[PDB]
Amino acid sequence: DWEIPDGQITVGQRIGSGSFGTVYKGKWHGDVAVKMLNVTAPTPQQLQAFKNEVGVLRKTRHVNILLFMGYSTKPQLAIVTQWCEGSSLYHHLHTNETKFEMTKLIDIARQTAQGMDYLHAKSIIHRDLKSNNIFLHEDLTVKIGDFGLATVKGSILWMAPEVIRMQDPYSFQSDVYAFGIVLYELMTGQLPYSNINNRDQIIFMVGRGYLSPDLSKVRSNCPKAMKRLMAECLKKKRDERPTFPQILASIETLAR
Ligand SMILES: CNS(=O)(=O)c1ccc(N2CCOCC2)c(Nc2ncnc3[nH]cc(Cl)c23)c1
Repeated sequence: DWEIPDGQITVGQRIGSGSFGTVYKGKWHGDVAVKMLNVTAPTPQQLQAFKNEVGVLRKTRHVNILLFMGYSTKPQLAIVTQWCEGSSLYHHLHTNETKFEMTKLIDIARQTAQGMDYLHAKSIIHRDLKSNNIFLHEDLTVKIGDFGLATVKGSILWMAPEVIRMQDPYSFQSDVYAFGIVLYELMTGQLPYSNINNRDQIIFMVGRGYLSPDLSKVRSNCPKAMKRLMAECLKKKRDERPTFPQILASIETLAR
C-alpha cells in the first residue's frame, strides 16, 4: 500500500494551484511536492476525484512521469510526488523567457512524447497536458504532472476543437492536440492566439474551426519535419492526428 501515516509529511512553501487542490513544496524522505484539498470534510465527489487520481498515478512508473510517492487522508486528502528541481515548461518559455538551444527544444519534445506514449500504452488519458504540468528537473529531465483530470480508457489554449464544442470528447487524440500546442510553445516561444485578448472569442473560434495556431511564427531554425509534425498534431479533425508512437518515431528520425 501507498498510504503515508499522519504526521510524517512536512508541508512548506505554497507553490501554486493544481487540479482540485493546492500544491506545496514539502519534505517526506527528502523533497516532495504535495497536492491537498483544503475543505474540512470532503464531499463524496471530491473523495472520488482523489481515489481516482491515486488510482491513475499508481499505474505509472516512468522517468518522464512525475513520480508518485504516496498519499495521505488525515488530516486532509493529499497526494505526494517527487519534487522536481526546476520550473514548469510554461514558466521557462513565457515568464522567464528562457532561450533554449534548438536541439534542447527538440529533446524536450521528445521526452514529453516519450511520457505520453507511456500513459497511452497504459490506457491513460491525461486530459490536462499543457506546459504548466510539464516540469524540467535539473534542467535535463522532463516530468509530466498533475493527474487530477486523468482517467483510464479551464486551460483553453490546449483544448482540441472537439473538446471545446463538447458535442460528442476526450481521447488519445485530444491528448495529441494538447501536445501539438506544447510543440507550438517550444517552437515559437509563445502561447497561441497571443494577438487576441478575449478568452470567449478564442473559445468560440477554435471550436468552430475559424482559428488555429499560426505556424509562421516558428523560430527560423526549427526543422521542416518538426513544423510538419506540429501541423499534423494540430489537425482539427481528430482522426487525422498521429498517434504517440508515430509522433515519437518522427521526432527520433531527426537524429540529423
Ligand atoms: C503533487 N504533485 S502533482 O499533483 O503532480 C503537481 C500538480 C501541480 C503542480 N504545479 C504547481 C504549480 O503550478 C503548476 C502545477 C506541481 N508542480 C511541481 N511538482 C513537482 N516538482 C515541481 N517543481 C516545480 C514545480 Cl511547479 C513542481 C505538481
